[PDB]
Amino acid sequence: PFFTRGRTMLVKLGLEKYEKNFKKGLLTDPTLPLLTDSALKAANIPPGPRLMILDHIQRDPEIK
Ligand SMILES: [Cl-]
Repeated sequence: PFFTRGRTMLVKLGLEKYEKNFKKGLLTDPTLPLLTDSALKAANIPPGPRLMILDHIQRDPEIK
């Protein structure tokens, strides 16, 4: 599976520690535009980082 775009976002946000969480929950690159707070919660990502991720998806034009 492709996790490279998700990695790029996390590095940009200083949240690379959650690469594992994405891989574990199968939050592959095609899921990036679809990410929800519930999905990230199921991936064991704490509240703060959830906000930064969901805000990045809403703003980055390179997120399909
Ligand atoms: Cl929580």
